[PDB]
Amino acid sequence: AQNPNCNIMIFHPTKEEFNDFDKYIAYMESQGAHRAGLAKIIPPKEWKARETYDNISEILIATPLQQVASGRAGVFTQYHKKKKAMTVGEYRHLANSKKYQTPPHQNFEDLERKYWKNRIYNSPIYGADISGSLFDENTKQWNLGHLGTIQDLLEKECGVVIEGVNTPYLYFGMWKTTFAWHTEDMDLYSINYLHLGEPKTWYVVPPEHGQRLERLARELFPGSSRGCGAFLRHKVALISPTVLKENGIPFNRITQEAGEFMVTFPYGYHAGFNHGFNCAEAINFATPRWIDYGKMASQCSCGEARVTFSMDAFVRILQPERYDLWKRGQD
Ligand SMILES: O=C(O)CNC(=O)C(=O)O
Ligand SMILES: [Mg+2]
Ligand code: NI
Ligand SMILES: [Zn+2]
Repeated sequence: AQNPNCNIMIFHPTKEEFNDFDKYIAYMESQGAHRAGLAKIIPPKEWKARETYDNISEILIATPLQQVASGRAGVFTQYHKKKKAMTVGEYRHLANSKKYQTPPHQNFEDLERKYWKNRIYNSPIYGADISGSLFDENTKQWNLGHLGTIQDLLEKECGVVIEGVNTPYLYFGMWKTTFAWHTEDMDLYSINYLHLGEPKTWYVVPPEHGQRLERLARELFPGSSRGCGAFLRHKVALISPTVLKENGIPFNRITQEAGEFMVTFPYGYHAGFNHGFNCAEAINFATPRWIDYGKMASQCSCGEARVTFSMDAFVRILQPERYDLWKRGQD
């Protein structure tokens, strides 16, 4: 078995290897990358996502989210308070302000220590989940707006034609902005490209051990667990690496820098934080190996998780027994 310790692997494809996305994902899996839940892909030196980032300031963040924390430093939830719209240029200035800017630090490890010590005492503002793309249309390799769609994958594997679309999302981050512990909708893959700015630190649990994280989370968030049998689908709970180590939960961590891709694999729980002003682009995707994970994915039916139009078909076809209850949660 390849990668039996479930380490995060880093890949350096050549320009030739970067042509066929599906093939390269399958190669990474052949080397055991999926066992970690997360992989880094450094693009060939010839490649670029677009020519410059000099003209992005007029993109609108229609609903910036202030991430307010409750709990203790290592075990907390966050809720998202909606703020007034602002442009990317206004958000960048905000991120760089004395109130929100990254503090002085020695290295990534010192910054990680400061994040876990101090996150809860601040409420950073995140521009998340903005439909759109920063890939130049002429970028033909690993262009996250030109991937094969999950609807087409389901149709190719299973023969059923379904409605729905699959488009990318932009994320504009600042120091301390936080992504809570989650797997993807329907335990899909994700791919994330850090277009510009400061790094993003990731934490991940191997898919084969995801239920260990879920059992810890039910212990640590006992009211939330009683409210919903899949509350991590709400994407609000944080647990620090120190707490994970104290409870024996297997995980790994890595820092993504600008110009790098990360892939999350089916049922790989992940969480993380931004180091400073940045912009990432991410999308879900599927492969043949996902289908079995999609069929087994947990679902939130309490009403909190509320998701895209396109998840309807996935539930309906892959999980027909769960469909009625899940749809009630959506309505
Ligand atoms: O970058 C973020 O805030 C969150 N991204 C992801 O969870 C991802 O790409 O799957
Ligand atoms: Mg612009
Ligand atoms: Ni994710
Ligand atoms: Zn729920």
